[PDB]
Amino acid sequence: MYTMGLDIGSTASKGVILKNGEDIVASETISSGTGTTGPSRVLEKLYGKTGLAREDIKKVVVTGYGRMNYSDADKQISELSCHARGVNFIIPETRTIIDIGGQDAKVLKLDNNGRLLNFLMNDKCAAGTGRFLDVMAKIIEVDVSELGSISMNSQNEVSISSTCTVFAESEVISHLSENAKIEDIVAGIHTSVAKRVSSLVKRIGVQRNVVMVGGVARNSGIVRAMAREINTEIIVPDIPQLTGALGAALYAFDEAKES
Amino acid sequence: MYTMGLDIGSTASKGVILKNGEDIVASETISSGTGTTGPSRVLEKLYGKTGLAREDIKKVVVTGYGRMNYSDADKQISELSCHARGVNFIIPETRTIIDIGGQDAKVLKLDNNGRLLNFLMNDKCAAGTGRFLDVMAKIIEVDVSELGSISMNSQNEVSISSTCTVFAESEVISHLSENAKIEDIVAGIHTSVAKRVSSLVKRIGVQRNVVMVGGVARNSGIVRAMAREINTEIIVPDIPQLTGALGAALYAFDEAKESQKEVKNISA
Ligand SMILES: Nc1ncnc2c1ncn2[C@@H]1O[C@H](COP(=O)(O)OP(=O)(O)NP(=O)(O)O)[C@@H](O)[C@H]1O
Ligand SMILES: Nc1ncnc2c1ncn2[C@@H]1O[C@H](COP(=O)(O)OP(=O)(O)NP(=O)(O)O)[C@@H](O)[C@H]1O
Ligand code: SF4
Ligand SMILES: [Mg+2]
Ligand SMILES: [Mg+2]
Ligand code: NA
Ligand code: NA
Ligand code: NA
Repeated sequence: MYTMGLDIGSTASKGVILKNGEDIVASETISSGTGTTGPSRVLEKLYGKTGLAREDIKKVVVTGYGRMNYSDADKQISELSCHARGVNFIIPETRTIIDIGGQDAKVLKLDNNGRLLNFLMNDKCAAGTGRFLDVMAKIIEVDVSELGSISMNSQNEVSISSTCTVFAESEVISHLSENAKIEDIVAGIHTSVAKRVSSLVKRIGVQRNVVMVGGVARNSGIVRAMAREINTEIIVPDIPQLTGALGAALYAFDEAKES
Repeated sequence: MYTMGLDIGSTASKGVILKNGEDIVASETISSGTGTTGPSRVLEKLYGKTGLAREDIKKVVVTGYGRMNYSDADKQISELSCHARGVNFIIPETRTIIDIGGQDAKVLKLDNNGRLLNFLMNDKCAAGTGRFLDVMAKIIEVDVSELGSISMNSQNEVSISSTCTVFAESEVISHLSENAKIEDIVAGIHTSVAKRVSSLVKRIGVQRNVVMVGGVARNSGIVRAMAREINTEIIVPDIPQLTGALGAALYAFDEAKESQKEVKNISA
């Protein structure tokens, strides 16, 4: 039996085909979100990768910012619910989930059943989201996928004074003009993001286990900086960007059984 | 006697030479601010215009973000004080001053003596400042100096949902690709700034007369949107970007008069 989960976010589309509600047999991420062909391309690839087709998929659930714009799913479900479900599937005793995506940062507090108890989100400021990193990566002319590894080489982190993405961009341009080492600039960029999200997490009250998800959690430098700022161990799935899609796939499995 | 005021902000350098504390005989704005050659260029132009030299200026006061980086002044004075002094010299009965500059927006409430009663500033965020406008002007490919006139033609302003400069830029890009009328895009951009600064004004409590200063006050579209959002008439000086430098020049005059009053001049 197979179900599918689709998470169409501001920035990327993620898909998972789940086997018997327990085994991920295919996952795919396309860095095109709401308002693009990203969803279609994710599907194409999940199908090519598995050999399956739409007919073989008993239930599909879509989540994320673009979920109501998608008309080919059995249910459209909140990404708060889907990320919580996906994380709880992988990591026991999760009480705090930090989802840093392309346009917002979400912090979920869960009870002992995995149900939402409290929630705080920054969705109004590009700083402390993936958008900040995307902007900086473009200026430094490296892929966001390299920022973690680059920051590892830092021995003399540059401080970024500005908390605003726009003002920070100017600072980074100025550091680049002063021939600051790219690894130190990037380390400072990671610290800026971690300070802004950490403030968010501290307002809700850290409770272990603390789990980071979202595409930004693929950046090892951000995760390290975050664990430093919140002074708590952070657990990151090997598939942090796909937890919403996985959670959708699990709700899809619930639907398929109910049928 | 002549005195000089320099206002070295984040974005532009402004200078005024004032004669006998009453007549502006020269002014100059260069769109390079702190950390640049802006200040030296301002000086060159004031001196060129007037045919004066440093030795002819009795007192110099510097203000603005860059004031402490400047070492050739007699005093370095707060830009809150300098804008208030400059505005009060030009516009009687002023009680609210809105200074929208290149990196922050300041709202000053003054008492009946021109002294600061209350103050709010948005300073950490590019939105609601000249930076926001400079960013948008670049994207829509018009000069910031044309925004005011363009916006006059708007009849159905576009919506900008985002309050963040970065997210708003993406909306403006989308509007341009959707072929929305430029004047309606510009009106929406103005409304974004005005909503953000008007929230500060409303928090402090609007009190007439309300005066707008700073380089952004040269944008008539921002002035109109602000007056709309605060539901109050706004007065703009003829030289809104220069009120800080004027205030500095007036404090410089005060210094000069203080020096004169501490001696006696005896002749027969
Ligand atoms: N390989 C990578 N390494 C590090 N960071 C990455 C990588 N790929 C993407 N990112 C970051 O991940 C972000 C997108 O994460 P993602 O969780 O897919 O956002 P989204 O769900 O589309 N947006 P939202 O609506 O905010 O949830 C981008 O903005 C990048 O900064
Ligand atoms: N001719 C013009 N028409 C409309 N707007 C203008 C014009 N010239 C400059 N501006 C705006 O005015 C700005 C700078 O204003 P100004 O008050 O000189 O800032 P500043 O004092 O250097 N910075 P701050 O440190 O924040 O006070 C730019 O960011 C522009 O948006
Ligand atoms: S601080 Fe900068 S990044 Fe944050 S909302 Fe303001 S303009 Fe956007
Ligand atoms: Mg997401
Ligand atoms: Mg100023
Ligand atoms: Na992943
Ligand atoms: Na200017
Ligand atoms: Na002016």
